Amino acid sequence: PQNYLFGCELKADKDYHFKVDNDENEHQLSLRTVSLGAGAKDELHIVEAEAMNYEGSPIKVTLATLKMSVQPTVSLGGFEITPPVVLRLKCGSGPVHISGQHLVA
Amino acid sequence: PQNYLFGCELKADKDYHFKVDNDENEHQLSLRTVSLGAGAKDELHIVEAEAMNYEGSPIKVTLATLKMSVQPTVSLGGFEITPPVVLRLKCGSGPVHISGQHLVAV
Amino acid sequence: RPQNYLFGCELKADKDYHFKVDNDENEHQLSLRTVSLGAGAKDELHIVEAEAMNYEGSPIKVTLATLKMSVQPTVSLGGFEITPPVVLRLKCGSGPVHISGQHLVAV
Amino acid sequence: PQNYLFGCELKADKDYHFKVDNDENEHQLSLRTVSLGAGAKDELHIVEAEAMNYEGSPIKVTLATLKMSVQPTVSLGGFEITPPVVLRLKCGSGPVHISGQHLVAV
Amino acid sequence: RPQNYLFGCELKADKDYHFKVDNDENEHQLSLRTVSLGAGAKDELHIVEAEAMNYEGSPIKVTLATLKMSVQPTVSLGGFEITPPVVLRLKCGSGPVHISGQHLVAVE
Ligand SMILES: [Co+2]
Ligand SMILES: [Co+2]
Ligand SMILES: [Co+2]
Ligand SMILES: [Co+2]
Ligand SMILES: [Co+2]
Repeated sequence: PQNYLFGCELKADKDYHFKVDNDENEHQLSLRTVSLGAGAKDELHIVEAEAMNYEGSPIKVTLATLKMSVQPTVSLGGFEITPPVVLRLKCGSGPVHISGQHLVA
Repeated sequence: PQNYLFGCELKADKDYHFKVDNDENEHQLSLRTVSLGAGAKDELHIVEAEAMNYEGSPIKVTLATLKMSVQPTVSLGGFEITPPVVLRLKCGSGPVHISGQHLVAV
Repeated sequence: RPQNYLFGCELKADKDYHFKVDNDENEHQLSLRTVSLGAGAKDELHIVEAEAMNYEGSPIKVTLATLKMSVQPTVSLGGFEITPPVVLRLKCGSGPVHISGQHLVAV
Repeated sequence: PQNYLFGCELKADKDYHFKVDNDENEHQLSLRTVSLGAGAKDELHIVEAEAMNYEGSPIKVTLATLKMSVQPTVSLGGFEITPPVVLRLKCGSGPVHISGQHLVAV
Repeated sequence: RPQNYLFGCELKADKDYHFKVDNDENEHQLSLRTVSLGAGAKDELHIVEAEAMNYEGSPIKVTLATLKMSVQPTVSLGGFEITPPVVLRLKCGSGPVHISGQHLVAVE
């Protein structure tokens, strides 16, 4: 597939909606790293993703639990998710950075 | 191969059974991360998966050992398991979250 | 796609694990995923080794992971495939140490 | 596809440009690890990559947050990016090292 | 699918590792999996580097991992493939540091 860089920043009041325009193209979001930004203090941060499960209902899943003094970056190794996907902070002020690839076949 | 989002929550008194209707061989659970929940205490948490070995018997294996002050998240990198699978906390009260993909072959 | 079965074992000082497959027409691989310390392990260094054949036709020993409860209780290997036979053991530390992975069989 | 080793060192005010090559081959940069170098201090380091998004515009993303006393190395597992790519330290003085593979389809 | 053999080496301030082959280098890949501090390693910074050919055809040195016993004694590289010849060495620290991985061989 074609491969484009993806990223976003999450905050307590800022989520991210990944949606792709309808067309003759199949899209995947492949998540790589979740990293705490400066401004996360030392509070617990939990990042969640919401998208469709196999049985056709939205589910919310926890991608990572981070804390600056313990584990500031988690590497997901290319966690692919079919859009639409919402990414949000379940707790923590943020910022939390997300990186990955937007794959198009 | 279609790809759907998967996750579950585990607690001391709550496991998770991943099962599929008919063609178990066309389905794979691909585990990504095991994460401690908000509200988990700082005790040792150990997560276990139970599924079939080649010899045809269920076996119990340890997926991850976590502790809030040391390692609150473990990334498994797409550990595929053929259903049925049971996921449970062997140790700790949780909540512990698991995320991954439910992959379906065509 | 190969068939995929679950694999795991527990290691202790003086308790290793021999993974071997019976003869057949198929190709087998052991794909190692995680190494994790178990409850009650001493908070000391644990070193896990794997033994299997090298390219030159001799069994060799390699270190898969170094773990310690208060620092790094789990290491994820990401699917380290090894052709059987494989012997897994603790080179040091009390254990218990758990290993998980997949037994892949291509027909 | 041919496989070549790639690496760079980043510092404050010292970034890296992985440039479109002057050939008609297909190229990918696949990032493997980001690691703090000797002499890096214990401040937060944030490493960023800039490259083209799906819509055609350049974007800046965070690859890793590192701190010597907590997490001196992050493994990305083969994060492929299409050139051109700029790698830089957003925060921290470094040195920070990046390693990976230059993949070429000829 | 390539033949898949086990690979490992030990590094020390004392000792590096040269991975080389006598036949066609392009049929071989070293796929690195883990870098781990050994028993006997102290708590100083350890930095492991690899040296191998870049696209332009000259040798380049890269850092594979930075380890410290009290912080991060093992780094998993997830199958970092390199074409021989390759040299692995400690740039910093006295070790021992162990490396494990796969030696992959293309079948003609
Ligand atoms: Co919203
Ligand atoms: Co049950
Ligand atoms: Co034995
Ligand atoms: Co510049
Ligand atoms: Co030498």
